[PDB]
This record gives sequence, C-alpha cells and structure tokens, in this order.
Amino acid sequence: SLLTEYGNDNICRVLALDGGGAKGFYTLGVLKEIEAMLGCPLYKRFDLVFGTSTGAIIAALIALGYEVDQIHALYTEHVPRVMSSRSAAARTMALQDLAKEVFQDKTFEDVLMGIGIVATRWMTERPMIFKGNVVQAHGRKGTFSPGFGVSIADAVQASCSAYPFFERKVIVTAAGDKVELIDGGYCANNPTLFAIADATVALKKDHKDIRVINVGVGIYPEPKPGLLMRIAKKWLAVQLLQKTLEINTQSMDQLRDILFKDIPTIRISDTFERPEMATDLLEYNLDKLNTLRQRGRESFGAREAQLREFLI
Amino acid sequence: SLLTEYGNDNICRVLALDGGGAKGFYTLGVLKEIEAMLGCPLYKRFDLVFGTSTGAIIAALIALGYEVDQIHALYTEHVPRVMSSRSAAARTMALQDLAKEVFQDKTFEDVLMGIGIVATRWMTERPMIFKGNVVQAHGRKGTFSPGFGVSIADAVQASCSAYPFFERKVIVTAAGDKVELIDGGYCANNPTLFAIADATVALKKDHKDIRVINVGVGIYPEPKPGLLMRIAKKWLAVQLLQKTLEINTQSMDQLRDILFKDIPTIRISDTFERPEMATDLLEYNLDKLNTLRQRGRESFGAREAQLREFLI
Ligand SMILES: Nc1ncnc2c1ncn2[C@@H]1O[C@@H]2COP(=O)(O)O[C@H]3[C@@H](O)[C@H](n4ccc(=O)[nH]c4=O)O[C@@H]3COP(=O)(O)O[C@H]2[C@H]1O
Ligand SMILES: Nc1ncnc2c1ncn2[C@@H]1O[C@@H]2COP(=O)(O)O[C@H]3[C@@H](O)[C@H](n4ccc(=O)[nH]c4=O)O[C@@H]3COP(=O)(O)O[C@H]2[C@H]1O
Repeated sequence: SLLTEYGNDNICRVLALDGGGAKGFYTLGVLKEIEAMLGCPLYKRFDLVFGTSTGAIIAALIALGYEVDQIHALYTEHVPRVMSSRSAAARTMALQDLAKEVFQDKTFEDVLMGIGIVATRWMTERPMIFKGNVVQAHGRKGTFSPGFGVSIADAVQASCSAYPFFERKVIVTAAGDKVELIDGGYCANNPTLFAIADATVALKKDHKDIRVINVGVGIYPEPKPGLLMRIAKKWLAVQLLQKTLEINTQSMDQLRDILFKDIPTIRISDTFERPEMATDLLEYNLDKLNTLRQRGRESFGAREAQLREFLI
Repeated sequence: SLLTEYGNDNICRVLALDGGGAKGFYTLGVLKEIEAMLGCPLYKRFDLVFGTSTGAIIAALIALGYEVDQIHALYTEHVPRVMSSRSAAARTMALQDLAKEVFQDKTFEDVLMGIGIVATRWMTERPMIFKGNVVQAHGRKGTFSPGFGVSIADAVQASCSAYPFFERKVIVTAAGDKVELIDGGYCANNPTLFAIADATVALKKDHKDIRVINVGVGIYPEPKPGLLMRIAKKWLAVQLLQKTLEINTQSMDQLRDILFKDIPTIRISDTFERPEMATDLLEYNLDKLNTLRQRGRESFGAREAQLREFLI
C-alpha cells in the first residue's frame, strides 16, 4: 500500500530514535503515522536513521526496509519478554534470542539507507557506533568496514546490553580487535546529536539542508521506591539507572539545541499522566505498553502540520 | 610571587574542570604547574573557566582570583570530609558547611573572569549553568541576572548535590522561579563541550582563536564489588554511579573531538595503576589522595611543551 514515490532533493532527512526498554510502543505509534502520512516505507524518505538500545531495534528494522506494522509485530513478539526477565542471565538470554530471531544473519552491507547503532565501549567508556557506509565516517576511512564486519544482531544486542543487569557483549571487529560493549544509552540514549554529527561533519551537509526528526518513548509518572522495592531487590540501583538515562536523554536534546539552533529539528516525546509503569528496565505489561501506541499517535497529531513541511 | 603580566590578544583561553569527588588533588597538581609556568594567577590568563561538582569548587575559587596553593588548602580542609560521610544527611550537611565556609556570601557579580558552574535540573533533567556575564548567554538576555542572583555557595553546593546520596538543593532565582537541582555530573561531569558552546556560540569566537585546557581527576583502578560491599550497603548503586559518571566524562570528550576537531584542545586525565581507591563518592583517605597531587604534576610534565604554546 506504501506506493507513494518522492523525487530527490539535496535535503538530508535524519531520523533519531531514543532507547527506552519496552516503551518504544510509543515510538512506533509516532512512526506509524509518519509512515501513513508519507505513503512510503520510511527508508525511502529518510537518508539516515540512528537508534540506541531498544530504539536501535526499530532503527535497524527501518534500515532493512521494514514497514512500521511489521516492526510492531516483531517488537511485540520479543521486546516485552526481555524486560519481563528478573535475572541477569535470563535477561541476557532473552536479548540474545531477540537479536538472532529478529535479524538472523543480516549485516550492515544489507541496509537500504544510512544507519548508526550506538553502543558503549566498556574499556574506553566512549561510544562505538556501528554504521553502514564509509561516507559517514569521520576518520580512519582506509580501514572502514560496514558495521565493523559485525552482524546487525550482535550490534543491536550490544546496543541493548544494559550491564550490570545484562552481561556485556563481546565483539570482534573485521580488523581483528576484540571489544566489550554495553548499552548505548549510557553515552547517547538520545542519539540525535550523534546523527547530526554524521550529517554535518561526515556528510558535509549544510545546516539549511538538514531535517531532523527525533522520536522518544514519551514521559510518564516516575515509579516511587515503594513500588520498586516490591519488584526489584536492587531498587536504588534500578532507580538510578532510570533517572540517569532520562537526564542523558533530555540533556542531550538541550545540548543539540544549544549547538545546532540553525538545524531544523522536531523532537516528539510528550508527557502523560498515565499509564503508571515500572522503569524502562522492568516494565513489560502489554496492557499498559499497548496504550502507548495511542499516545504516540496523539503526539504525531499535535505536530502533523510541521511534520508535513519537513518530510513533504 | 605571581607577578608575570601578559598582553591582550583575541584568543579565548578556556579552562574546563571535571568533577570527581575528593580526587581533584590530581587536578590541583596539574593546575599548580600551569600556574607556575605562567607566573600569574589563573584568572589573569584564562578568559573562561567551567567546573562541575567538586570541580566547580576549584573553578569558582579560580574565578574569584585565588592562587592554586590557596585552593589546595581549602580543598584539603573541606572536600575529604564531605566524602568521608556515610549517611545522606551527614553528606548534605558536610557539603552545606563547605559551601558557606569556603565561599561565604560571594556572588556571580564578584568573579574576575568568565565562569560556568554546571548543575542538573531535577524537573526538566536539563542543565542549569550558573554564569557571570550576559555576553555568554545564548538567549533570553533581557532577563539575564549573573548567577540567577544565586550565591556562589548555593550554585557550587547544587553542582555537587549527588542525589540520591545527597539531598537535592532548592534554589530561587532572581526572576522568582524555584528550582530543585542535583549534581552537574549527571549531564556534564566533563564540562568542556559546554564551555566550548559559550566560546563559539555565545562569544562568537572563531575556532582558530580558542585554546581549551580540560583537566580531569585522573583514571585509577576501579574498585571491585568485594571492597565496595564492605564500605557501602547500596554497593551496586554506588558502582553504577561511578561507572556512569566515567562514561559521561569520556564520551563527552569523544563528542567534543567529533564536533570540534578544529578547536585546539588539551585534555589532561592520565591513567595510573595506583592508588587503589573507593569510588569518587566514597574515597577520603588523605594518604591516598595526596599522592594524586604528584600524579597531576607528572601529567603536566608530559605535556609542558604544548601547554607553553597554548598559554604562552
Ligand atoms: N556521528 C558521531 N557522533 C558521535 N560520535 C561519533 C560519531 N561518529 C564517530 N564517533 C566517535 O569517533 C570515534 C572515531 O570515529 P572515526 O569516524 O574517525 O573512525 C571510525 C571509522 O573509520 C571506523 N568505522 C566506523 C563505523 C563502522 O561501522 N565501521 C568502521 O570501520 O572506526 C572508527 C569508529 O570507531 P568507534 O565508533 O568505536 O569510535 C568513534 C566514535 O566514538
Ligand atoms: N554553554 C552551554 N553549554 C550547554 N548548555 C547550555 C550552555 N548555555 C546554556 N545552556 C542551556 O540552554 C538553556 C538556555 O540558555 P539561554 O542562554 O538561551 O538563557 C539563559 C540566560 O538568558 C539566563 N541565564 C543563564 C546563566 C546565569 O547565570 N543567569 C541567567 O539569567 O537563563 C537561561 C539559562 O537557564 P538554564 O541554564 O537553566 O538552561 C540553559 C542550559 O540548559
């Protein structure tokens, strides 16, 4: 049904997807409406998609040409099960199962658009960004291999490996370098700035010719310690994890606005008074998470006129 | 003794100081040597100083015209006592005592150079940066008040209030807005990028005419859970706090390098195999912390030739 076709212009259209546990049902609600407004799969209209943690799941599926409805079905099938886990080993196994089943043996040579999948290096404590094409590399292009030769499953699993509650994910690059990786949300749970870095620096696009759409997971009432103590034994570490991720997400958006006022950007992550959920790490109740789909469609509707102007 | 005088050029010299508990003895070791190499108090040569958490203590004293030896004496007198606290209430009281005793009733109208003191808004989860002069504001300059009318004590206490282990610090701005603030290290424990944002965007300085010096606290062997379990009851939250702060520090440096390759910058935060310490929150043993002073002087000596070229 997504038969609408678009001409080519010199405008770089960038999509940046936040991480947020199983609450990306909100993200998919926003994306569904953007898809139906365009009349084409998202990879045809967007030049670059960045994602972090469970947002990298969506970003990778978009880059492989999936339609949002297909993404929603896979996301429903696998993401809540990961978050329902209540042991580190169960969480890591659930996540490994998701990665292989969803992405199989696809690689970063298989993508149909620019991509960036953000993880965090345990050793250097700096990001490792799996990319698809050398033209968005900022250096060392003689040794560039798409995705470091790593499969999309391993890159997405790394992006999601929120140690200490998941195991760290060990990777060996095509150049023969072994790296231990953890969740990308520690350095850029909101990956918009990173995506902009590719567009401005690596793709040499002028700020006038960039359109950025950054979709989050939405903002909901924070779980209080009384609830957290009943479901998590390390409740304070669980709360600290959530609060720090939120700060990283919001402060990253403020920094983008400070440094890149002249880059047209729409961020979609509205505040709601329901549902009352656990943290991103722990929430898996599909009855609550499915209502985030509607909330995402509501957030699109509040911005549809400007989104039409961005994406044409 | 600091009698050397320097002419005026159009080069913006920027100093950016990481947070790191009581381990800023390392920072002061680096700064002592920079001071003695210059022959003047740091505020005469530097145009802008940014600091976060215990690094904002040093940055504020530099901005008030203190000499590094004076800063070291105050830092020794008050910072380790804060970190020796083993209850939230004891920590918050120790920190309040430090703020008032060290800075008394000085305000952001009392500074002798540009300053930025970074804290984190609990509500918006975005930075609140206390500044001294409207010319480094990026907007809303009609309502600008130096430091929001807040005293340096309250701004530095806010920058250091690492909730959940300190209480959040309540502030009322000169415009009559009340804000709850926590440690700046949650959004920019390394404040170099923020400082660069002021120099490039707000001060309209060309990248060629900026010199950035970013001093950290150094990198040391990480405490393992066996040790942490013996000194902290919420040891996993304590470890997560340290690891996330480190990632914020190092990833912030990587992002600066990606976005601002053409801004001359020196970062000084070397790796050492001793001393073995607790996390930044918990370490207070002066016998260990005092050896960081020597390590900071060693780190300066490895970069003295290039530091001479930066600062003349
Ligand atoms: N848009 C951005 N926003 C914020 N930070 C960014 C961004 N881009 C890079 N970085 C950081 O800068 C460091 C060096 O980047 P370089 O581009 O200069 O060199 C690249 C490239 O040549 C090659 N390579 C990259 C991707 C791939 O799929 N295959 C592959 O071969 O490896 C190096 C990447 O390694 P890391 O990713 O581990 O480290 C990066 C990252 O920490
Ligand atoms: N260099 C930077 N790097 C990264 N982020 C930055 C930087 N600078 C600002 N921001 C962020 O951008 C938001 C809006 O900044 P604006 O400069 O546009 O307006 C300012 C100013 O007009 C006025 N004001 C500022 C300081 C002072 O001592 N008295 C005073 O009156 O208040 C607003 C500040 O409030 P916050 O600090 O709470 O929010 C900031 C911050 O989140």
